[PDB]
Amino acid sequence: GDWSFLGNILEEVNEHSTVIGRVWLTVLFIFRILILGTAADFVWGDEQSDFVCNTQQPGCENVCYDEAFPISHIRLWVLQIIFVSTPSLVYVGHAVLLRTYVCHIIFKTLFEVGFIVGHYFLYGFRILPLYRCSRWPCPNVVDCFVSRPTEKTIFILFMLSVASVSLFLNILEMSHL
Amino acid sequence: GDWSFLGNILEEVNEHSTVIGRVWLTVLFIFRILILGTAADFVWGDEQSDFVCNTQQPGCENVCYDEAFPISHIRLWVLQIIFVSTPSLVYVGHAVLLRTYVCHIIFKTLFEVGFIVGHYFLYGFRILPLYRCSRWPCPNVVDCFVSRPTEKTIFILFMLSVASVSLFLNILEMSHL
Amino acid sequence: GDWSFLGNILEEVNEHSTVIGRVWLTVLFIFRILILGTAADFVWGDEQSDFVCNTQQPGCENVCYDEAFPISHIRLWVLQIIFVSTPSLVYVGHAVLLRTYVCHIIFKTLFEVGFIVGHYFLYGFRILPLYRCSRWPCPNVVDCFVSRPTEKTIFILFMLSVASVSLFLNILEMSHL
Amino acid sequence: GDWSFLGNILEEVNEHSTVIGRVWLTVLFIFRILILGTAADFVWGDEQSDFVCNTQQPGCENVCYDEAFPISHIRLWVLQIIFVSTPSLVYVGHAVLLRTYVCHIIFKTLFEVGFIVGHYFLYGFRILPLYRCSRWPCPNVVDCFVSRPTEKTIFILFMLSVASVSLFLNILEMSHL
Amino acid sequence: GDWSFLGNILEEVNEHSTVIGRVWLTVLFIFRILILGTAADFVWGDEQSDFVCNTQQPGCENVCYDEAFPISHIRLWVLQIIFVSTPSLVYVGHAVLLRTYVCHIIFKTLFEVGFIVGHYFLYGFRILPLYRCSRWPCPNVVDCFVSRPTEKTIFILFMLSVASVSLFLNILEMSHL
Amino acid sequence: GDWSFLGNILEEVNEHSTVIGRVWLTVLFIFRILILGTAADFVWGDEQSDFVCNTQQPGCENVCYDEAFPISHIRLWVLQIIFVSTPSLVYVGHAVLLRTYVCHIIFKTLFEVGFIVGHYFLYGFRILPLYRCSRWPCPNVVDCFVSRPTEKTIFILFMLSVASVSLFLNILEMSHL
Amino acid sequence: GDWSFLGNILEEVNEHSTVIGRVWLTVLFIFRILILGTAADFVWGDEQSDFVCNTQQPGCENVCYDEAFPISHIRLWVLQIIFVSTPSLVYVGHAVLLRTYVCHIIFKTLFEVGFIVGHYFLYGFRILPLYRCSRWPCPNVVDCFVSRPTEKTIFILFMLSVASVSLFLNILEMSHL
Amino acid sequence: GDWSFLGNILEEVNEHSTVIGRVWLTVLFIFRILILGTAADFVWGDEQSDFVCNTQQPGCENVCYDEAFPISHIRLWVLQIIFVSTPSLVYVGHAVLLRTYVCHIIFKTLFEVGFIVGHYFLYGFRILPLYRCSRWPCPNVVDCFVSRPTEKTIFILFMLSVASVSLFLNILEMSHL
Amino acid sequence: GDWSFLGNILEEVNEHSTVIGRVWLTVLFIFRILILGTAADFVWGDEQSDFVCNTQQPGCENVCYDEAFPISHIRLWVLQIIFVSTPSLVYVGHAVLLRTYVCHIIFKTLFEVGFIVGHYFLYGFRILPLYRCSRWPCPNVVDCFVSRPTEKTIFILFMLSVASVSLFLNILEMSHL
Amino acid sequence: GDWSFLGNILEEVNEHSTVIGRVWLTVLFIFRILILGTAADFVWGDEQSDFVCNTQQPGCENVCYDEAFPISHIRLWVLQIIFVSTPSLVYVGHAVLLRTYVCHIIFKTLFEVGFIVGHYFLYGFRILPLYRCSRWPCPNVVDCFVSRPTEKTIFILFMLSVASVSLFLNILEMSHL
Amino acid sequence: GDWSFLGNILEEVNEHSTVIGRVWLTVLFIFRILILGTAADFVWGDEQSDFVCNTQQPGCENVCYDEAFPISHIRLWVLQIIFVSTPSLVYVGHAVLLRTYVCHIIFKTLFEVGFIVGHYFLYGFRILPLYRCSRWPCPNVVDCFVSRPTEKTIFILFMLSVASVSLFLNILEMSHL
Repeated sequence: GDWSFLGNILEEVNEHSTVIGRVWLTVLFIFRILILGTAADFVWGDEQSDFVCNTQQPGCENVCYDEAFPISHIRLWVLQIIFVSTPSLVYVGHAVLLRTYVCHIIFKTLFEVGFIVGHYFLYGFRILPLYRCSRWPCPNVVDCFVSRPTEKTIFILFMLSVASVSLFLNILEMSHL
Repeated sequence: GDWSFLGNILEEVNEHSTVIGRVWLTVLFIFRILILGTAADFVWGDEQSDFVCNTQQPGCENVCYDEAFPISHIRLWVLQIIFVSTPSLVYVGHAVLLRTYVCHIIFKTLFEVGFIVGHYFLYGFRILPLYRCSRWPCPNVVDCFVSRPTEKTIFILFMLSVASVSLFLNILEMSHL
Repeated sequence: GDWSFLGNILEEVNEHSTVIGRVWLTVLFIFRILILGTAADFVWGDEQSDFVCNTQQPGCENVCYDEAFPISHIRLWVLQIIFVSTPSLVYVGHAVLLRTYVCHIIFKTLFEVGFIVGHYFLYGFRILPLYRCSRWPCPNVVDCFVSRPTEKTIFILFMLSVASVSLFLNILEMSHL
Repeated sequence: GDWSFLGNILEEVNEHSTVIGRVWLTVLFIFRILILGTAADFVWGDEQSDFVCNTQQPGCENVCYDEAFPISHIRLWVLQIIFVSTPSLVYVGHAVLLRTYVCHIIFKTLFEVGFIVGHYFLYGFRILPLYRCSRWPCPNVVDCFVSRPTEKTIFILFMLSVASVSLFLNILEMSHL
Repeated sequence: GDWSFLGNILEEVNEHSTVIGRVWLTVLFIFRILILGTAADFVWGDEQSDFVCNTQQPGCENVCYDEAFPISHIRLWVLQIIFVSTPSLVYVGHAVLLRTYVCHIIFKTLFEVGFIVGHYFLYGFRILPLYRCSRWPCPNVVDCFVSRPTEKTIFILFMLSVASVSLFLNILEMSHL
Repeated sequence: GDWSFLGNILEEVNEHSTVIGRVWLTVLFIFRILILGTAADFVWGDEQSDFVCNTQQPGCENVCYDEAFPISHIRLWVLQIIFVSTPSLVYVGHAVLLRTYVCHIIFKTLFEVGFIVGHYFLYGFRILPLYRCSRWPCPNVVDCFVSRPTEKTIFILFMLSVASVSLFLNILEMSHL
Repeated sequence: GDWSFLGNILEEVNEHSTVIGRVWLTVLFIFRILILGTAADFVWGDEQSDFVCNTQQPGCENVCYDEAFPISHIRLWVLQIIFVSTPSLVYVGHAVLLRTYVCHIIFKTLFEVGFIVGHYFLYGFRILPLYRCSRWPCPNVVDCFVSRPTEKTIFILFMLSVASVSLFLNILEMSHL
Repeated sequence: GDWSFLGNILEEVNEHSTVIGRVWLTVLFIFRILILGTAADFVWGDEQSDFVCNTQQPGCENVCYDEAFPISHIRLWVLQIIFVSTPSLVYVGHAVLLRTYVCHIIFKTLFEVGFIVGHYFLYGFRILPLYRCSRWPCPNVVDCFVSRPTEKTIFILFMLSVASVSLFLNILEMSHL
Repeated sequence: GDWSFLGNILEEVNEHSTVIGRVWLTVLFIFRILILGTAADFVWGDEQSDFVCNTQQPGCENVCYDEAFPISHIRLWVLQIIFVSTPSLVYVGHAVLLRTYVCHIIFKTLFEVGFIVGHYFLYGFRILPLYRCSRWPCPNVVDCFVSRPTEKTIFILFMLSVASVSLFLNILEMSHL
Repeated sequence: GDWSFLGNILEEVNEHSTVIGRVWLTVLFIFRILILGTAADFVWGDEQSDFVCNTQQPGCENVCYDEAFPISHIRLWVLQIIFVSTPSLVYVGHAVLLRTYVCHIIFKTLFEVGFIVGHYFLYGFRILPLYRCSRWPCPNVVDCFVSRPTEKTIFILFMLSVASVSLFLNILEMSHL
Repeated sequence: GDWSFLGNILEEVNEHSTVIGRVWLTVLFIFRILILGTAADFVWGDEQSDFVCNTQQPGCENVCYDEAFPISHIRLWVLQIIFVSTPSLVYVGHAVLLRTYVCHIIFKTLFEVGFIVGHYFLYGFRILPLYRCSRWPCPNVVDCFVSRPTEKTIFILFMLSVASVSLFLNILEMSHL
């Protein structure tokens, strides 16, 4: 994706970040961005094309998809990566002080916590192959099916553990400093 | 997208911009461009492919789509990002004075206001899954359906709040300076 | 698109161009190229896929498309951007004198005028959703339909106004110098 | 396309090439490569998808396509651009003498002549929308249809005139030097 | 893929890595990444589109695919390349000592062993064209078919031998140092 | 149809019927029965098969047919022929007196009047090719089409005039006797 | 139908039947048989062909039909006409005494009562256009639709009133004799 | 068809008809009825099923059929056979005098003349395979096709010559008597 | 069906048959023939048309039907009615003695017993809607479905009870005489 | 078919016909009528339904059928049976003299000769499975296929031999008498 | 079928036939005609409709059917019943002598033998569900499938045994007389 400029700015930040902070930044780039672009994008690229429902109603398919997946997991992770990354960028902008660092890491922690709990609220880290829905065009609660469920929950769990690791790094850095 | 050259020129501008102006430029790149290219493009990429209407008339589908979405939200945001960004480029061109800065920020403010109000006029920040249309080939006001409505209104609201934030930054910078 | 090398050469030209000429070059890159690649390409990318005609004849669709759109608007704009840009490149090649500058700007003006009038001749800046055609495989003047007509005429008008602005810049620079 | 490395090497050649030779190199990059990648690729990208023939035989379509277009025009132009460009690369390799220059330009001239005459032999610079073919699976000389014929012959003619211009440049440079 | 930044960091590591370690890093980039992106991606890009099963049930296809391929081989290799590469990045981060080197190479060895044995557990390096499955929507153990089985097992075997070579390099480096 | 037994009984009645009554009985057999069986049956035999509506909803077609034609015209005429014929059969049963004859002819007159006015109430002797309906599965008042409308209204008018002739015969016989 | 022989035997019975009994026999032949063969047969002849359900499951349609209509109304009326008619045939067989007549008419009465109440039990004289069913292949209680519902309930009501009339005739004959 | 009773009555008439009148009655039964039922019915039985039009509009087919064939030729001949036959039946009814015979034959002559001229008015004894129609749902005068045109015009001509023969017989009988 | 001649011969037999034998003959005609022709024929007339199986294999449907129903129940009943009826015809042929009567009734009894037990062997008086079959073209024991199962088992049971009644009549006549 | 009345009249003729003439009449009824109705009708009943041509043009099928079979063989035989039979009917009409008999048999002979030679002219007693046709909607002489060719030529040959036998009988009767 | 007249003539023959000959005539009517019309006709009525072959070639189906079944078994039995019955009709014609009887029975015997052996030659009393054919449009010996194979071979065997019984009757009558 169009990640060159952000990568440039964050690589500039890597000079001023703490050693643990460098580890966190590398966790971000190596895992969240690389996996999201390289692997996840191809997984979810056929999220709606292969979402075949049972009824031959015309509109039930995309409506029931929308209900099942209000926002796609990739989108939520793009927003999450950006939101969690942004405090670091704000801090370098100030640098280009310690209280600012504490505030920015706390923001990262709180936003990433908000994202893992919101994601759990929408889907509890376990896509199921089946979704029975009852939107208006869909008659009598038709059962619709999902594409690559297992692989999608694998990446969900993976990225959730990555976010938990980022939280561990941030709070341990906090208590440390 | 083909954003390398623009990014280069605006990064050159970042030297001369005010600190708040740097914050605004970063808001632009980090959120509007990155989200528009990375996330929104994949969302709207199946905007017409999955716009299934109910009638089996041949031409009703694309006509009713066109009526529903005269111009796609992504396109409007590409034009908006470019138009709002352009005054900054004009200012650096002059630099490569204070009155010029005031004029350019006022232009940014007014254009971005024009875009949020025009966008609201076309669609009031809430895509609905259903659109009943009555174009000529479409007989007897057939009801047609939209793809990923919820996710699209989420990005609409998101980018609308981002534009409101850009307006806050610009007017606070104005009153400040 | 494969615009890096051209951008490099024209950015080299930006050193020797006049201040108004720099404004023109920026108008070119910021609007014509960026919009053509970023926005227009996705618009016209489903120009033939979604061009559904009414008859169930096998060959009427693509023939009637070809008659309706002899050359796609994007193609004409790629050729126009290249042709209008080329005199500047010729001038830098000479630089790497005033009469040469006058000749090159006149060429730009005349070619861009030729393109706006040719484009108007083919389509008068207003795509209509309907096109009745009478090619040989198409029997009895079947009515065929177009994809995203409104959005396409919006970009047509937009780029036409951009070309008119480029003409204003070039002739005002001429009278100026 | 993957033209960065070639562009680098030829840009290195541009230092040692004659002024007319620089004009030729720019003609190459600005027109043949940029148009082939930016415009032609999207034109021919639906060359077989939209090649609908009349019979409901299973295999007639792709066979008759293959007969009609033994090799695609884009492919022939990729090979032509590479073959005609290669002598210049050979010359810089020697540089990194006058007789070598004469031999290389003669090679360019002869190869480009060979390509325009071969292309004319296969198709005489005028794609027609119809192609009646009589391959084995196709029964009783079915008439098949082509996608975007007019636009394709426009680019054919365009690139043919570009090749004629390259021949003019090369032979005038020859007689000159 | 989005491998530029990782490549930059690992190329920086290549200065501090041992000569055998440089050989290992080159094995990684030249074979695993280049093949995974350049060749494998196009192979598996039609993994579900062309996975045609026999029944005309609506949902059996994607469910049975998911059972057959819980996670795609490409995804597992992206995760494997990243996981095995990460210890090197951790080591350079420390550098930017010998015990650290030993720990990192042991981690690489153990993770890559874990990946080859896990991959064997899921699929024993031999995709078969047929997969009979008995998920709920699939009635009476329908036999479903796979796309490009032979080519996929060829790349599986290839990359498995590459991983075995990486293990040889790592353990020989270990015993050596 | 299974009209042999009824014909036998009515032919037995023809001995006792009045001369005008014989004319009426012959009008019945020659026109109403013969046309209903021989001609009308083949007309209405494709009444629902060829009732193609516009929407691709599954159930709209037969529902909208049912609304349009609650009972088929043939059925109503079978019931009408039987009901109007029955008084004659009752009279022969009594024969096998004058007051009975008067009562039976009055019954015939009143029932046939009831049938022509009821038929007019349902459809006013003019089937139109189009019927817009708004039943529940049919969305947004889809327009559905009818098979052989003109021929059906021709037979409707024909049989209506035949019933009017039967009324003329019955009342003139009444006033006569 | 194959009603000639039965009609012959019952016509032979008409000599020995009571005058009211002749009226009943004529009610039978004129209405139940003639309508069942002439009119009803064409109505129910497309009972399953046009029974379109909503789901695209393969087997839901005919299963749900079977549940909705365990036995077709025509079949039940063929069995009813035969069963109610049979006592008369038994009586003529004895003739070819008064107690026998009483027993046979009582049998007719009781069987016809049994048929009207059984028919009401299966369907309460009112076919509805919709039938939601939940058989095994039908998933999530799909709603299926019926052909010519209104006309079918009209004939149901008609024949039910005819059976009530036959009961009136039989019991009044009983009390009379 | 249900021609037994009519045949019985006309066979009864054959006793009282003149010798030439017997020849006419036999012409009627042997040719018009036998051919209409035995041969023509199977010809026109697929008149609408195989009436395939070119457009993929839903309703154009049956509408354009209706316009092309307002009433089917068989129907017109059933009505014609009945109308022309009826005067004979009226005459036997009177018999069961010479002036009556003259009036009835004149009626036969005039009605049959009316039918041949009306039939010519609708279709001039020459069905063509093609019928371009322009009803409302049919867009842009689509060309529709007819089933068994040649065979249908053969029977049309045949029966027209038979009617001309009946006219010859009737008028020669007239002048004779 | 073509039952007139057989009915004639058996009606001739009815003169010589015993009173109980007349009752049996009437049971035959009134129930087995009339129901088989009038009702059952329409039931089984869509036995294969609506036998939809689940797989999209081409040949599985009719093969699995054939396995499920080796011979249709109607056919078996036509053969049974003929075989059981034939001894009576043989006896009249002899008449046109008592030992012959005993032999013929015993034959009727034994054949009808053979038919009820054979029918039970093939299908145990209970058609189920589902039939899983494993013929060669059918892959992996696909489950296929049957049309009107309930109604078919109702007629099966009905006719089985009728055959049991015929056996009761025959053996009671035997013991009687 | 509706052959009862004709059969009655010809059976009446059988009294007055010569012994050889009775043999001819029986040849007619036993073979031509019985086979035409009983066997041929079911053969040709799917003459157009199963006439599948190769092109996916809409109208080529029925047009090419019409060209291939201008009039169906059954129709020609119905007309032939009627025309050849009619002279006998004319003769009985005269009877109800010897010169009349000679004239009628000569007419039979000449008409039947005309029919066998006309039939040969249209099709030379050998239907082939393939018919390449070049009507207007059919493009480039598509090859179309016929249903049950072998069986149809078997009946053609059969009936041709029957007509030759009728000619033998008629001319031998002539020379005899 | 149209068997009334033949039945009349053969019933007239039954007076003059020998007692064993009456048994043979009854075997004919009761079994061959009744089964052929009543049962077999419905079996073979879907002989080509449900003959689904595997290839998606357009013409392979009906061609391969024709090869598999040159003439349908029903047709062969109609011809056989007529041919074997005809000698009896010839004999009554003579009656209306003993040597004639012997000649006619010998003809019956020889023709029926010819038919059973010809039928065996075409198909050896065992329809198989599969028929691999290699006609021209059918490519690479595709395997096609047959409808109701088992039931068809059951009737084949049945009627073959009936013909063997007719042969037994005829030759035993011969030796007897």
